[PDB]
Amino acid sequence: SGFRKMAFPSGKVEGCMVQVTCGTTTLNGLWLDDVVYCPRHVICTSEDMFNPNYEDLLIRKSNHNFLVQAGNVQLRVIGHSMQNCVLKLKVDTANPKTPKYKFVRIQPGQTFSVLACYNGSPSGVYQCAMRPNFTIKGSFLNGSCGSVGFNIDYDCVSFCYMHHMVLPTGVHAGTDLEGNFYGPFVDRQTAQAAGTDTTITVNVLAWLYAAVINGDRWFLNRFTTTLNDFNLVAMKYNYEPLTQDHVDILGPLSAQTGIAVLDMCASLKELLQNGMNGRTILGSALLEDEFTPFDVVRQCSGVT
Amino acid sequence: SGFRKMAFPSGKVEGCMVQVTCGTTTLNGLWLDDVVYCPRHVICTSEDMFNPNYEDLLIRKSNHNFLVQAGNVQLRVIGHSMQNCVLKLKVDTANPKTPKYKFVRIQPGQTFSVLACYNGSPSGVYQCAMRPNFTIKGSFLNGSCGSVGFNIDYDCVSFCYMHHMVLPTGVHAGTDLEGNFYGPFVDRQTAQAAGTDTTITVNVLAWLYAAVINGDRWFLNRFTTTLNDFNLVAMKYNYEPLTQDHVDILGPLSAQTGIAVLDMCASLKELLQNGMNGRTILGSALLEDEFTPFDVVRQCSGVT
Repeated sequence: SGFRKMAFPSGKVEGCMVQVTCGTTTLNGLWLDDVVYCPRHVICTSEDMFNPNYEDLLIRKSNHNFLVQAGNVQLRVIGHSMQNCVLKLKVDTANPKTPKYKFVRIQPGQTFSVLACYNGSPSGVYQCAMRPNFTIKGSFLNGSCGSVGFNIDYDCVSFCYMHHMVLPTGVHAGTDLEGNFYGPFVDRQTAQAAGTDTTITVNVLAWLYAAVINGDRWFLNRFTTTLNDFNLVAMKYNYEPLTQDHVDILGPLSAQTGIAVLDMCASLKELLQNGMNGRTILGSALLEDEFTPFDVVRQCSGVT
Repeated sequence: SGFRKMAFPSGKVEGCMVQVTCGTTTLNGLWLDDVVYCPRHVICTSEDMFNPNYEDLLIRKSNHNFLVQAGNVQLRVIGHSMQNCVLKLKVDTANPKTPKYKFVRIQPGQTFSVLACYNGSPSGVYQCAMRPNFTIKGSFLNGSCGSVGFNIDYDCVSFCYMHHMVLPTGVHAGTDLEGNFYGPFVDRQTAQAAGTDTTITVNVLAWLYAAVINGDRWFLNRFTTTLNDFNLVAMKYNYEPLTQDHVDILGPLSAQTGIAVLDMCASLKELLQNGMNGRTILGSALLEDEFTPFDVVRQCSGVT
């Protein structure tokens, strides 16, 4: 019973967070095997961030200029490289706590847990979605850079996100663990705009199915709709177009509730055109889009 | 920047979750030092749960009837006792992962993180408040009993909650780690009602201060109010009365924003009487009350 925005257990990732310090700048790094991953702008000052030539800045650095600290164990650096927007510091000590892990580049609309950190130490954990416009709505302060987002599948930690920048807009931008930014963003303090965000339609439908599973049915209607007629309504409300793949992905939920996807879409149509009329769905007065169909299945079936 | 409902890092608690199995029933237990804590109704069948005589049921059990499994390490039971509504199973192996920990009984309105589990394995983590009526709005399935709620202060895990029951109402009830229920609830499948819930007024004000810190100011007004006149409005809207202790607790936030508490209370008065008029505050269309003044300070200052 009940439905909550739920993060993955963060233990496996806590054992991997280290404090990285080049010069005056200190941010978080991710220590896996004998390599430490961190934002490359750790080698920058606030003055350099206006327009840094990263190659020229890194060439002034040597292994001994990088101070990695895992709690109390000071790691020794024996190699350094720049992969895209991340630094790869080779160290002498392999992390004894290295989990089974993968690096993955998620797609917009997918979710992941963020372990927010400061000075290599964990502060908290929260779930978030990669927005269609490749931003995330997180909670990051100065020095939280290097905090990572991840999913856990049984035994394996799939790292998918590393935090780099807070935009003037207040939204957050970052890279995969290969250092390739999500979205058009760059790691410098220049004027950067995110672009039009849209609502993740497939996730809203998943969350409506979640609401039915938990007893909230007041939005279920007799009407139905066509995938092409719904998308005419969605586009009006800046909802991402619903594809047939999305419909197929909702199949498991449609079967568990005996509600056809297109019947659920018709209910959403009504909600978009007329609103909630003061009611709530799963304790929310807005349509929630940070739950994937898999997030709903996971939480509604007790995946371990 | 940004404000999220944030759970504590759950690593320290993951290392403590074990699978407890008496007879057919299996639920989660908490393994600290050489003792395992779990709901006493693990010794019950669904038939016994109607009206169990727990003393008589436990007296039919011996140490060898309790199957504790920590991942793959099967612990040997060498003692068993009933403290209030929890069982204390003495085992031969001390948990090598036992953190510095305390048991605490929280007060209504305080928050804590829940590590939801199934079969002794962690599923996810989420933050929640002890409602004024001593329920919690969580996410629990069959077998999630024994999942625990906790806070972390620097090095110490303060365990404050263990999940026992899902009420017919859909809300969740549980005990402290001494086995004393929060609220009037009992561990049997009888008719139980939670009683009138109210909104945690001090938390809403904290969250309004959070909104100011993050750029949302559209609700700040010129008016002020009296503590006694505000509570006349609060009582009408089933908001808990605001005491002077609450005002003092908000002092740190009032200082960081230059907004007097009673000026913030006047803004809330307006929000309660006129609503949000379609606007949002920190991405929510309802007034949020699961953030304590300390939760806001923690997340707005990057506590590690």
